Amino acid sequence: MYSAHTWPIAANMLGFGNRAPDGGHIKDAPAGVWAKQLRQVRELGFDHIDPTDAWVPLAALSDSRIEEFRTVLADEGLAISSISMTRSSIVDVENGEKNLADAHRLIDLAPSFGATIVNTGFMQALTPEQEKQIWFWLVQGHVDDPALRDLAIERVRELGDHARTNGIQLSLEMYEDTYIGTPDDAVAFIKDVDHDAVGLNPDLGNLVRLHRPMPHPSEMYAKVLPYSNFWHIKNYSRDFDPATGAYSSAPLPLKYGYVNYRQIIRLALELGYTGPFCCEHYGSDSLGVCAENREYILQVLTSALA
Amino acid sequence: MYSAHTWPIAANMLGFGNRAPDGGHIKDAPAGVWAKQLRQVRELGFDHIDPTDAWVPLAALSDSRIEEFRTVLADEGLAISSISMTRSSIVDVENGEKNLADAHRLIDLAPSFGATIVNTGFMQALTPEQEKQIWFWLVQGHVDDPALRDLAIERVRELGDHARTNGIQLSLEMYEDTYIGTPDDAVAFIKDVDHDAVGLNPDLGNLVRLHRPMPHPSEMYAKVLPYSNFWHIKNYSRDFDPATGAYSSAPLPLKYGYVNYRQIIRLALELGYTGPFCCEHYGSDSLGVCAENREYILQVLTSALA
Amino acid sequence: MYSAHTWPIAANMLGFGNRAPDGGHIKDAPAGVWAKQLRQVRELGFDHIDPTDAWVPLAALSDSRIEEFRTVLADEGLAISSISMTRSSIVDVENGEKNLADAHRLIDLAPSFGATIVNTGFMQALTPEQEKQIWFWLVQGHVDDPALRDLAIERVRELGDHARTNGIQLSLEMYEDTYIGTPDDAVAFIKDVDHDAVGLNPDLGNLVRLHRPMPHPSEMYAKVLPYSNFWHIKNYSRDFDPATGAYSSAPLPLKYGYVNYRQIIRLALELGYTGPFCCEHYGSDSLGVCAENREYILQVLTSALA
Ligand SMILES: [Mg+2]
Ligand SMILES: [Mg+2]
Ligand SMILES: [Mg+2]
Repeated sequence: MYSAHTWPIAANMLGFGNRAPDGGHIKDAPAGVWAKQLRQVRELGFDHIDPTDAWVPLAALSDSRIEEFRTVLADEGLAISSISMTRSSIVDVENGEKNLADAHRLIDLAPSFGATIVNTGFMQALTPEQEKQIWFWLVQGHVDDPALRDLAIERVRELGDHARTNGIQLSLEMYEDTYIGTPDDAVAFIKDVDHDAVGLNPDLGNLVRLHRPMPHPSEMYAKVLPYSNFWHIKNYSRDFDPATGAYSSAPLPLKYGYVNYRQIIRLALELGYTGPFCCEHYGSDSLGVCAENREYILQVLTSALA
Repeated sequence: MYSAHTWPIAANMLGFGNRAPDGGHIKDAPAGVWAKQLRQVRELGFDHIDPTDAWVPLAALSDSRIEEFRTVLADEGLAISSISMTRSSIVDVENGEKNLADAHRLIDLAPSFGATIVNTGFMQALTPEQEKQIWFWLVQGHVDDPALRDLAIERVRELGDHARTNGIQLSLEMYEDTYIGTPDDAVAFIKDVDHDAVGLNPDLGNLVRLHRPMPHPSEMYAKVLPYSNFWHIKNYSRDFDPATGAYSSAPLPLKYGYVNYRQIIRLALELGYTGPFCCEHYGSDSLGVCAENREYILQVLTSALA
Repeated sequence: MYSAHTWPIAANMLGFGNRAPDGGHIKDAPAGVWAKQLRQVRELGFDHIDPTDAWVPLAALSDSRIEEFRTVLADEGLAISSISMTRSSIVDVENGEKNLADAHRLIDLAPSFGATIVNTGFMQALTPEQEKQIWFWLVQGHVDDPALRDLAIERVRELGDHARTNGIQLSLEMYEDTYIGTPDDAVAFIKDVDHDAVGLNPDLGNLVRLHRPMPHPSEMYAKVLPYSNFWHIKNYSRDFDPATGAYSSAPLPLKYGYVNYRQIIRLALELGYTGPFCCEHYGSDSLGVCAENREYILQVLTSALA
């Protein structure tokens, strides 16, 4: 596997969004604008990023703009270890075929950067009601259509074939209200896919934040880590008040939230986990917390691998 | 403007209160007692303080005691960048005229320390019911009297004239249940004041903590930052449980709470903000969290100004 | 007293539990297994540990296994400053006499390690319903039997006699729903015990986390610190929503929770507190947060003792 100091721990770029400081789309911005965003990430200690598809859209750039991007990525001291598609489901009713095609494009781009994972999930656009809430997860939004599960499996396998040929893997991001929205459902889904270049991304912070019953993360992670090839890793406080029935959660650094990631990262290692990490953190100071989380993971790994 | 390393980031002294370790009033204490309190602040890395009016009452000291204070302030490696009056409203029914007179005294004292802001707000004493709560903001206390708004504007302008003559500015601290207790109300108030030596202090942590509907801080800060000349800067987690209607909040470091202060400080800069900062943090380890917050702001500024 | 840099600040070992990585009991593990657990603690900066009775059971080991343990403790750069029995009440109906005997054994072992405290409390096993909750403290579990208070006092005194003879002291851990589950009850209990080698352990985080009315920690600590000889020191956010009646709490570093431990540690010192500290933190990254808490305490002490 990697050693602690070379294990990729990527900054997820979704917090930058896709608007340029001048008001247009980031896809059209001069490379120097991209460079200043990347610089903020390097300043906080990262070696790796995950550009997502919610920042500079690599699948959409011309080949010459890809090379402009490649130059500033290197100049700013960074590399891409994974590419995570966000709210771009391959079974979106309107855009699923486009999203599938973009996923294939990202599988071809990934090896050129040295990236080893393309990640997809079944989350879709936030609904208007979700956008009004203090956090989007406070109300249910998109719920996967049961009639499209077989299509989802077919398209996952198609992507996995391409990934395998390119020497990389596809990862499937666990997310609420989707085909892979509970530990048992995720396990059954990855077993049904039956593809040696596809694995889970156990982004269980997505579940721990929810105001609904949830098994303890120790139990959930033990189920899904054996099938995991990539890891969006974030934490939340979690609380409940039996007398009222109120739940609460707050995004927090890995060290401070409800999951014990010292125990869980060590468990992952024990279970043979070898995939890259990706620090995500919706809300709060997303980038600043991700940077603390990277340092945290590096200490945990250093101790566990010594 | 300032550079990142010279931008004043003051420790607010209100957490020391006004009781001396021996049991009397801090106003009567030997200068060495003041020195040991100041030393705790310097030990945590600050260059600047804001004494408030809730610690050593500078407006009340004799001139010779002011010089005693000035000596220990320098000896302990600190300087005053702003002076923030607390629960000392210039339209308090009993003490408003005294508070106005004290504000004028502070405007005369400020330049001697190199301070560039005197800050006033419309908060008043906590009520007995507020004092019984886990946090004072859990119940409504003082609510400004509509019949005194014109008097408030008149007295603000009077202070602003004095500030202008002294080469400094007055700032108006946003605080719930006052004339400047919502973004729109604060904007309308500063426009009505119509004075080029008066500005807002967008202490929006005061609002984010409240168990009531509140616009997202991105939206609120965008409205008020164009009018801001000083900044009490603090954060809170913020959560809500739709099924019960319960709200919750907890004081936290800037990096960890609901506001994204990386984005918001950069926005402020983009909007031409140049005033000093003041780290405030009611509850918890107020001084310790303020010290982390200062280091946080310095990193954000360093990156944004590089 | 101690100086800041020699004041013992122990890592509580209960978060390791008593299962060995291979699946058996830690009591049977090779010393090298113990060494790797101890190493994680030293890596995070500790000089001292409190083994508890929930990790390697020192009272149960043979004398030759004690010496095996002693060797790896030294090899890994650590020492024992206190031994805290957990859910091992000396008035447990089934196991009280065994627990009493084990407490005596620990009083004989403690001086050999240089430890100055053996700590006992009246908490008992978590109930099945407690084990199902998001946190055990969300539902009431064991409640002490009033008819056994006199027996408890008798057995405390018996332990205190032994402690005194051995040049150490017994501490009594405050914990909800026990004889010492409120400040007033703890004070009355320690006064009734009337023993100069017994004192309180004011683990008031145990109370601050609870979803019930609670006096402010300033008030509670002022009552119990005069009687305290040892200190399990942890923090929680604490919040309440009057409109719904919902409470919430989350384990957090000392610096970030509801108690102001800068003020409270300084108060302790003022009140003559001289006992060792023990960093405990149930849930979250227990060890990682304890390590930050140790650094925190060392800064507070350094400033207060300078
Ligand atoms: Mg994710
Ligand atoms: Mg303020
Ligand atoms: Mg304890």
